[PDB]
Amino acid sequence: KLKLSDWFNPFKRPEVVTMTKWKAPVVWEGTYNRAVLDNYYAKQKITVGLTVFAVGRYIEHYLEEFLTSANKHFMVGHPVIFYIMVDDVSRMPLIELGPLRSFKVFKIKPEKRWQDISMMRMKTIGEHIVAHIQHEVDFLFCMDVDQVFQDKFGVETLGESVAQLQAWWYKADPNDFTYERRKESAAYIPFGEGDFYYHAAIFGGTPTQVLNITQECFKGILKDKKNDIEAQWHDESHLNKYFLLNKPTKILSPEYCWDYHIGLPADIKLVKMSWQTKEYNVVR
Ligand SMILES: O=c1ccn([C@@H]2O[C@H](COP(=O)(O)OP(=O)(O)O[C@H]3O[C@H](CO)[C@H](O)[C@H](O)[C@H]3O)[C@@H](O)[C@H]2O)c(=O)[nH]1
Ligand SMILES: OC[C@H]1O[C@@H](O[C@H]2[C@H](O)[C@@H](O)[C@H](O)O[C@@H]2CO)[C@H](O)[C@@H](O)[C@H]1O
Ligand SMILES: [Co+2]
Repeated sequence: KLKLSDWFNPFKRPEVVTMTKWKAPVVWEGTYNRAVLDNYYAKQKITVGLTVFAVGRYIEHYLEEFLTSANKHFMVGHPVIFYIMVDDVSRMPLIELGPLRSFKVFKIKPEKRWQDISMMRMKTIGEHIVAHIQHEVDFLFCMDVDQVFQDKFGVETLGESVAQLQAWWYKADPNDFTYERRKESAAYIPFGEGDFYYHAAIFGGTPTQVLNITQECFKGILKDKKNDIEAQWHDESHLNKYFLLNKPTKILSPEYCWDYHIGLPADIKLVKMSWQTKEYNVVR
């Protein structure tokens, strides 16, 4: 079957981290052979899912740009199902989809606090995995809507459990990571521990692993709320605690989720996806 050597060459990007101590690749531009994987996964006849939430002011502008860019760049060459969660379906925009792309739309009850809106994604994703997604796709990605694909986001990102390196912290010291540091929170990580700071804007895997990711994160969210404490960065704090305990089998470089407000160092060879401008006081 498939072995890492067949498609991944860490030595092509010697100036960055390309392998972990638990044998997972960190996928950087130039390290991967997409054609080998496109052919590998086509033989298997895979379908890839993508969930996205859009609640309130986020619903219209961001969603159109997300979906337009997604149809253009996400897993082209393979069937894809876009799962869209909205609070008012009538505001869902019309986006023409390319061959082998389709979508499903679901109405969700919007939460009061912007933080619960984000954290409740974990419960909702799990419910839909059990109800249908586990039967509809072989791999699943869950993404924030306030970002845009810029180049091919393809099958090189697929794996059992996939994590995203946060662009602002990928070369930082772990003691500087913004983990949750209070021992009272289920997301607690002490200083001196941690491998990477993962971004909650992108994670994925098989429906099985995504279910465990979202279920475990949601249990921690719940246990925290029952002790009147909310983690520093909400679901992202719990996600980082999860991936510390359950190592991801694949990690995506910051090229796959870049913030141009950082600049463009030589590390970032080809951006596949970029942040939208965070406007907490305007869109939120
Ligand atoms: O009013 C809202 C609030 C949230 N969302 C959805 O929830 C996601 C998360 O909200 P942000 O994109 O504003 O969050 P940030 O990227 O700024 O901050 C980070 O921390 C958050 C928790 O504080 C989440 O974990 C988030 O995924 C992570 O990127 C959005 O992308 C969107 O999909 C909405 O649609 N509308
Ligand atoms: O720290 C988690 C948090 O990071 C935000 O990104 C900040 C970053 O924390 C800060 O060091 C840098 O100077 O500015 C970035 C842009 O605001 C993310 O926006 C947020 O989603 C979390 O991931
Ligand atoms: Co976001």
